[PDB]
Amino acid sequence: SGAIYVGNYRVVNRHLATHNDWANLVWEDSSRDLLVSSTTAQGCDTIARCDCQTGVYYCSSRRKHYPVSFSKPSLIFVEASEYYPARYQSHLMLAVGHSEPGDCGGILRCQHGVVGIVSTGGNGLVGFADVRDLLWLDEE
Ligand SMILES: Cc1ccc(NC(=O)[C@@H]2CCCO2)nc1
Ligand SMILES: [Zn+2]
Repeated sequence: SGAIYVGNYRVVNRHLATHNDWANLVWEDSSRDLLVSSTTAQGCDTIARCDCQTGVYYCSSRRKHYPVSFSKPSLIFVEASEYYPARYQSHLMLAVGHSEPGDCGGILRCQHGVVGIVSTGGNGLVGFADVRDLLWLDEE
């Protein structure tokens, strides 16, 4: 589990979104495994605006933060999970690092702030749904 709290927005894995998230929907995209809902309070997260390929991610199944190199956001074929058949998971970044299904929601961060959240994890290893293209997260 995990979310990004930026301004009055909550960014979660679409497959972990709650009823309250869907009842307060701002934007969702199945292809990206992302959903954004509204919050009453303002959030303490700075989204990165950058093309970094190095950062650190939180891995709940290790209680550890790991430094990683990651690929730029792309349309990877992702192998079937419980929540998606496979499709081309878009805006996905892959690193070499451990992950399990429950690790979805761990922040990846660079020197500029939050890059994305764990979403996928194949043999390739850990995939992070990028949020850095979502400029609108910073305004209104
Ligand atoms: C971070 C992450 C996300 C998903 C997965 N696992 C899968 O997609 C499938 C489900 C059944 C066995 O593997 N592993 C890691
Ligand atoms: Zn950066």
